[PDB]
Amino acid sequence: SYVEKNLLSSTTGAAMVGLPSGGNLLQAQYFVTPEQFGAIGDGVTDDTQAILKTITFANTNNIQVRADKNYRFTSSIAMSGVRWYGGTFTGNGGTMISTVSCWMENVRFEKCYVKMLGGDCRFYRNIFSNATSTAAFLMQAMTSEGTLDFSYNEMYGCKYAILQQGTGEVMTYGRYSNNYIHDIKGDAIELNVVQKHYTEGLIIENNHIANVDASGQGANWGIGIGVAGSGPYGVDVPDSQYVRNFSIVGNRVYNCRQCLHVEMGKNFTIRDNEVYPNTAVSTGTGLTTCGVALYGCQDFEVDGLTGYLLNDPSVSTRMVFIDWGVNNGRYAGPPINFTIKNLDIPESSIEIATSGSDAWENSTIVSNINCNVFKWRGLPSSSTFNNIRCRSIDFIGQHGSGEGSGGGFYTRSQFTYMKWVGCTALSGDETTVSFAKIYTDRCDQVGNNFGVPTAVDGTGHRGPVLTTISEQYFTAYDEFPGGREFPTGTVIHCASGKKHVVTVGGAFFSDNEKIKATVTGQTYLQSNALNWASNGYAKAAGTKIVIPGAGANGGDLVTTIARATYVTNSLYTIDIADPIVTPTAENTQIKALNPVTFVTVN
Amino acid sequence: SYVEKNLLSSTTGAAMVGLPSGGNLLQAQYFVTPEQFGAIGDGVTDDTQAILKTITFANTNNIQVRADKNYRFTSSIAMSGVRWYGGTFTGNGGTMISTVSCWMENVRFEKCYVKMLGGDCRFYRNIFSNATSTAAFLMQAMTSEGTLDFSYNEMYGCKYAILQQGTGEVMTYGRYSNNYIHDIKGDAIELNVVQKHYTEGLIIENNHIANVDASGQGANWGIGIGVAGSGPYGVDVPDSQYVRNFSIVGNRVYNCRQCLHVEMGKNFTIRDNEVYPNTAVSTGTGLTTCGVALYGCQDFEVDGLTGYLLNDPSVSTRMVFIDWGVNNGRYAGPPINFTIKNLDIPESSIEIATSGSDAWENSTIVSNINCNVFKWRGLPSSSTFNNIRCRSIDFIGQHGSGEGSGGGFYTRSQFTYMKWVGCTALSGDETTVSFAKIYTDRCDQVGNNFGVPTAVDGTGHRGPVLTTISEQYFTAYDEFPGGREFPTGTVIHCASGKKHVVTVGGAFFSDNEKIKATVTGQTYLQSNALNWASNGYAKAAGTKIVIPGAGANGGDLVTTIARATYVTNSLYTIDIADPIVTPTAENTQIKALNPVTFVTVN
Amino acid sequence: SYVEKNLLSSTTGAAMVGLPSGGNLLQAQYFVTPEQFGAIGDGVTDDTQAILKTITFANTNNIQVRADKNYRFTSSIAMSGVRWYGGTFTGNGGTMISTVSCWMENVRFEKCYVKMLGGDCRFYRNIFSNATSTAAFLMQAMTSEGTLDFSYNEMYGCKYAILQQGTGEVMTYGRYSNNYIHDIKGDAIELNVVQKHYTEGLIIENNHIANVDASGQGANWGIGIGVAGSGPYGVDVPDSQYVRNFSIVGNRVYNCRQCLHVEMGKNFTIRDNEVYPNTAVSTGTGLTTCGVALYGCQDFEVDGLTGYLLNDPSVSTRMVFIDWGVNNGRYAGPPINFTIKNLDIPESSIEIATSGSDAWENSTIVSNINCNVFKWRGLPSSSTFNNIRCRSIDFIGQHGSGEGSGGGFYTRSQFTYMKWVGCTALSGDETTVSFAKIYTDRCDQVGNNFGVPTAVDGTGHRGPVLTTISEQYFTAYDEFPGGREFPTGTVIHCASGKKHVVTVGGAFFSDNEKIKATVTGQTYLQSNALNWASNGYAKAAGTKIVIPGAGANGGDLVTTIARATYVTNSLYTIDIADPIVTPTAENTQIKALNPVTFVTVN
Ligand SMILES: [Cl-]
Ligand SMILES: [Cl-]
Ligand SMILES: [Cl-]
Ligand SMILES: [Cl-]
Ligand SMILES: [Cl-]
Ligand SMILES: [Cl-]
Ligand SMILES: [Cl-]
Ligand SMILES: [Sr+2]
Ligand SMILES: [Sr+2]
Ligand SMILES: [Sr+2]
Ligand SMILES: [Sr+2]
Ligand SMILES: [Sr+2]
Ligand SMILES: [Sr+2]
Ligand SMILES: [Sr+2]
Ligand SMILES: [Sr+2]
Ligand SMILES: [Sr+2]
Ligand SMILES: [Sr+2]
Ligand SMILES: [Sr+2]
Ligand SMILES: [Sr+2]
Ligand SMILES: [Sr+2]
Ligand SMILES: [Sr+2]
Ligand SMILES: [Sr+2]
Ligand SMILES: [Sr+2]
Ligand SMILES: [Sr+2]
Ligand SMILES: [Sr+2]
Ligand SMILES: [Sr+2]
Repeated sequence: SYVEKNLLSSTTGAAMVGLPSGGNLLQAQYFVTPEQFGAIGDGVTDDTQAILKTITFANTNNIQVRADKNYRFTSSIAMSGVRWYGGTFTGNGGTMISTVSCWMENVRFEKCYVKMLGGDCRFYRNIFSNATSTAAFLMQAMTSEGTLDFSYNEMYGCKYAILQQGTGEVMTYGRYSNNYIHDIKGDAIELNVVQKHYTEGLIIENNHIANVDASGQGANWGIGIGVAGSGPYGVDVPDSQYVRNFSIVGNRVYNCRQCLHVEMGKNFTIRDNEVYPNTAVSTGTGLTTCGVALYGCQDFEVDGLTGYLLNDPSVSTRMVFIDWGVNNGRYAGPPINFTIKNLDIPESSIEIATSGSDAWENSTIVSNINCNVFKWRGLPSSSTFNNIRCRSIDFIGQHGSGEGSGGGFYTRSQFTYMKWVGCTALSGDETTVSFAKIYTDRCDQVGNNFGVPTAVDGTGHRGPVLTTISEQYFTAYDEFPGGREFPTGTVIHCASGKKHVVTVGGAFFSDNEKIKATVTGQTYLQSNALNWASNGYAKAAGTKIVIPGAGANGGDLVTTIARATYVTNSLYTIDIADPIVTPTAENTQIKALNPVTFVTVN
Repeated sequence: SYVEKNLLSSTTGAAMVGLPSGGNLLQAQYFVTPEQFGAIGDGVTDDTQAILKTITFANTNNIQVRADKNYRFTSSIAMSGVRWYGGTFTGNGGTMISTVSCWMENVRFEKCYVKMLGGDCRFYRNIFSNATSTAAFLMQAMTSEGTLDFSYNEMYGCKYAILQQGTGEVMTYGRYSNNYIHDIKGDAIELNVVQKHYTEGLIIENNHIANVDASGQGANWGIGIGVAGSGPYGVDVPDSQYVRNFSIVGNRVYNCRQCLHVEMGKNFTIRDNEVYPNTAVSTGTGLTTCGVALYGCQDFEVDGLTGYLLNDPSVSTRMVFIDWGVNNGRYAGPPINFTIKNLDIPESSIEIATSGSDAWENSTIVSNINCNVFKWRGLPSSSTFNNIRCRSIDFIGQHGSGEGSGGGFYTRSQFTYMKWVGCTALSGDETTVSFAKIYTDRCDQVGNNFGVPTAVDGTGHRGPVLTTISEQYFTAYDEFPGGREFPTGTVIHCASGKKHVVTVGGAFFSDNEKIKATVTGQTYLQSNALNWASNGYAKAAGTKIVIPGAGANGGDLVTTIARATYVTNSLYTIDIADPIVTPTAENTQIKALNPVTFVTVN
Repeated sequence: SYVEKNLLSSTTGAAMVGLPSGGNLLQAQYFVTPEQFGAIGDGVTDDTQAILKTITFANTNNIQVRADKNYRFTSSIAMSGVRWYGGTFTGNGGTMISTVSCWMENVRFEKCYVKMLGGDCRFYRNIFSNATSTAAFLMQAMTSEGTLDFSYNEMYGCKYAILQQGTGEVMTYGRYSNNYIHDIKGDAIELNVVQKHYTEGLIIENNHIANVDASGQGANWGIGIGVAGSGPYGVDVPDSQYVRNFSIVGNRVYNCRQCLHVEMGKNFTIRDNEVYPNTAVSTGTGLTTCGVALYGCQDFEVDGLTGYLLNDPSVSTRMVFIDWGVNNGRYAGPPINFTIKNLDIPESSIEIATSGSDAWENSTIVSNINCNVFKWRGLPSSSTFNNIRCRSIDFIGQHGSGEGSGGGFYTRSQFTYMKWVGCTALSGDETTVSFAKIYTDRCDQVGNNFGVPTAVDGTGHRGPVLTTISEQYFTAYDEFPGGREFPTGTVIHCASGKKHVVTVGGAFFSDNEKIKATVTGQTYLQSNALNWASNGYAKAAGTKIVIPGAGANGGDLVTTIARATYVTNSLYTIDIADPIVTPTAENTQIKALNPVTFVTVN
């Protein structure tokens, strides 16, 4: 009639306790807890053996674990098939918990790390804090094929946060999404030599990363998000060496030396990421500071990039860096077949080194850019440049040895195509472009604020020599419009029916031009002879001019007209973009940097 | 040998009950519940004191709370460090629960609100229903710095859903993602005067908002998603006044008066949002109806917008509104250094007011647009317009007082650049554009279906006067092609070697043109003299013409040719875009709106 | 003084057991479990009646269910208002669980399916495995209006994964996000005849789908993501027949016959999806292999597509397929008012069939494309084509019967506009385009590597006959530049003031051209007469030429110059793109495919 103590305390004693359902308390045990196997959970007492017994019971009986205290442990723990919800694991700093086919939510991994060994693992709403192991979440030498969803976790205070080394059985599919990774000393997400993995997709999306500083650490530590296939680099190496079909989308990477990195990737997309590189972090690791660094990649797109560098522009403005690989220091594996678009990074610069050959196609597309320096090396079989707004262009087509990565390695004698449409090189009043070695068979160019010169690599080798006419103008008057630079081939049609054809691109300044005396520091010039408010002796802003003897130590000053003709103090006046250095005397001549030659028909 | 009642009912009595693990029931208590502290949970009985005792025990012993009933409470509850899973809190309407460093999942907050006071707070899969407080989730006067993940929650029936006021300690990082907010009477997500916050990122992403109607509420209530820095507005005010580096991405805002709002923002992106504004909601609050409203912002991008307004187009079609700020009613802080792209809103209109000066750069980019009215005021130092498809253009460059926000405030005498490439202004058969006060030093334009006129602000002030030749044509015949509008400077090259140069843009209609009598309502005209199927007397659709006396009260009818020459009833025939109003008699003349002048060479 | 067994085992017996809080164990029962109602949970014993009793108790008492074992069940179970966390349900293969207003997390549905009947249902972090029912998650004939969040679930081994049939009460809002669906035999996400649904939004986002193979299954089985309104198709059918305002964003669809499908959709966006179609799966179901298939849709955008087909290109390269609908085999419902952009699919092809009329507007925009074949049928009222990089163009404007879907059905006599800007048709050395029946009133074209011919549909019907001059060149020399194709109307301006006007587009090859003998397989030609390294007898790569008698069976060989003039073996040499077939003897002539005619002025 009464309850016996030894029956109530037995392993079936809970069956003696009724519940509102009409069932009993034994039927309510849908979980176990570590404390039932001897765990103290005070974060100090060594609970390793209790955790091991909990895992064995959970595995043996296929029952989930619930926990809420803090289990100090001091040697490796191996979990397989476990569902674990809640609690904190506290290691010695870098103590390992391995997982095969485990599902873990709401857990904190303090001063320890998880190593995934395979199966379908799922990690949601966990915290990985203060690991002193190489990585806080490691995939390495998996013993069975895996899939992974690693989402809505927070990671901080560690070295590497997420690290994969591709040796062993493959991860066939993985999603790394919506994680918050911050204040770390290695890489945030690094998937290294994983070319055999992710046949059914690698997606790294909407992760928020902040403060990645590997200063004092080893070589190449400190990347934000990195994905790497396997060398050797080379234009014709097998597809199987590359990591393929992956996507890096919607991530935010703040205060990191090299925010996004791919090497030996193929058929991938880097889409709509926001990056803030900083030269001041990860000092000594050898990484090129930038937002996106791609080495030896093929068949890829970069679409959508915002941000700027946190350091002063005098240290670096490099944001996009696309380069050849290197095998034992020798350039190899030019980037080919790629599309770069929607880079809204006006403070920051783009540096691309590519190539082109008769032995393989390389088609490049660059579109919808807003950047600082646009620097380019290499001459693809076809290259298009559309709606690029930049502050300067530094461009060599078939670059040679000493002119950038892989210079001199490949040439293309067959049909080579280029297009420039709707681009703008402008920094205030200055149009600053440099083009060379563009050995094209056809180059379409229209709508730009500059001309693109093309060149011939041996007589006859690019067909008949032609100059594209990119500018034509109508004037109501007959005199040649003064003070304005026109490219070679420009045609001016007059209302009278006369026509001017520019045979040497440049601007017209009369031989009778005279200016007033100038003093050091002056940024305006005034006419002492000609009517600068006439069309024939006009002065257009943006035109490059030379003021004899006004530069350093009586050299010639090359500058740009900053403001077109105006009258002040009863004198025709222009502003210049650079100050007088050496004073000049009354009735000095000004002239064009590039003096025009034209012929007039009728 | 038997179990004593007073031992079993003691605080350690559960240790007497064995479980299958070999442990005991005391070791299975990984949580507490409010009912253990006296809560009834019937949604009616006042459970405030029980909740307070639960929170104290959870804090004191660092133990999570589990709950599943409905706890009525009637005064403020303050939580710190709590993990709470499940249950409903029911207040009096606007009763407060404050949280510092709390983690809450699967909770319903009914007729109450949560105020975050700091720490790392995390809110997932909760419901915030029927709050009558100002906000359902409030961040205000935090006492410690915070981070927030507020994701996959549902909010409805309230006034403001999410509201931050920036006074107090800062939120260093926050993610507001994948929430569902609907049927509210204030703003859905409003982060106000938060310029000091979010140094490590503000991300508002993939939220779905529906039915925001603040009718009858106070001024500026009813914004969908709003972010605000601090005034005063001004082009040169310190960066520290602006909310910076944030992103508003992938959100859907349906049936809201002003879907997305930023003021005093800098270095931000508004990307891939879908918006359905409605003039009929939030009546009386003073908000400008639109999808995106930006005031006094700098260094920003709007990229990717879809949707349309739910009201009739006769009320409004305004979708994108980018404007100066106002300080005590005076315009201040022009939007500068911005990029607007990928707006696929063909029914809806864009209104932008900007500026340009010698004292600072302003570079604007507008690209890849599909809209209704394109309305623009202001003359940046550089502005590019590319692949804009619109139904009309309403454009003033250096707008003066009375021509829009900040008109007359700033001018730029230095080099001013503009580009129009590949744009289309078309509404059926009509090309409707208006441009004025474009005081540019250089304007590149190509590939448009209209010409852009530029102007001179004082003789000589923009260099030699030139007309860009945007159209050249070849004809196999010598006669000037009739009935088609050509801009000034157009060149026609004939197979014979003759050339025509258009010195006054317009179309050719012979002085001998005669039409048949017309009646009111007629939308075709027929020739009574000339062969409209000849090239010299041709009739091109899209050309603007004048029919003397055919308009209202015998005024001239200005219309557009809707269909080029065809024969019906044995007569040359064209269609017109507007009906005859006043009948016209046989042998009335038709003429161009803009009569051409050209010269012929040879 | 002692505990009585019958009191402890009663429904209030738990109140006798004290807990650390000072409360009792009865107050800790925040849930029930199925085992408390007789469930065995061994995956074999029939637990149907126990599950039913659990659901009744949970409903009656409004209490959540916790579970962790495996409940075999054998007939339908109906849940309403239930919160269920954990456990596995195992059916007979296709046993049904219906849900109204249910919330389910961490559940596995094995060999069974869930049918949603309405209310606010929420499904997170579940597994749907090995269903043999038609669908694993079904929405059909709902009895109350619903909303759905179906997110972070995994589904595999089934026929259809997610299926909606729109009969019954409507889903007003649904989010299907971040699911992982793989290895299935029906569609992954199919929402069929849902035009009345989703008034407040349908969002299908960030789902990862792999291996959809409906081989041997019924007609149209095997779509990845499909959304369908209701027929009949037609340009003027009511808006209420269409599914509207939905979005398909950020999804990945791998190894599926037709990855994304819409029919009878309006005002929708298909944005930033990654697709890998495969002709080898879903054999026999009648689906057109492609990444995006749209039928009879209006007012839509496709923006952002990457991927390629997994089969060999010789089977198919079709990636984007936009077509008319069909009513009982008759074409109906042309796609109108659409924007296609940012397709980075260089290996794969685009096929679009549209139309244009006087009775309705159709404005199309195609921009920023990188594709293989660009195939187009139809003549909209306005169409723009910008920055399209392709390997060939197959284009008919006003296509007739036998020239594609709906050929001959509609024509537009009113103003018809077209624009081609900045496009490139190039495959190595070949520019391969075909255009016909472009009956435009105005066509702006600039910056392309090809000319677009326009046509006249009756004398006078498109205004005066004009040829747009797309290319003008300057030469320092007077002789006509040889060996290079120039379109009709091209103007060459010489430094001397002479001018050449091309009256018949083509290339110049002198009548005195002679080549050395050739043998079968040869891919170079050598001069036996003229100096190919002169400008007048030059040889430009990309130019099409004819070698008499060198083709199959002594026919003429039409080929392309692959490499411009070079000297080897002391002979002027060019390479050709196709090998000699029939040998040719010494002093055979080579000529242009398209011989130029030009006139010289002066
Ligand atoms: Cl190489
Ligand atoms: Cl560096
Ligand atoms: Cl101001
Ligand atoms: Cl309004
Ligand atoms: Cl139809
Ligand atoms: Cl097929
Ligand atoms: Cl001429
Ligand atoms: Sr598997
Ligand atoms: Sr698998
Ligand atoms: Sr911090
Ligand atoms: Sr290859
Ligand atoms: Sr690709
Ligand atoms: Sr300067
Ligand atoms: Sr912190
Ligand atoms: Sr922090
Ligand atoms: Sr509703
Ligand atoms: Sr500034
Ligand atoms: Sr920016
Ligand atoms: Sr009309
Ligand atoms: Sr409802
Ligand atoms: Sr509703
Ligand atoms: Sr598999
Ligand atoms: Sr319609
Ligand atoms: Sr639309
Ligand atoms: Sr985009
Ligand atoms: Sr070939």
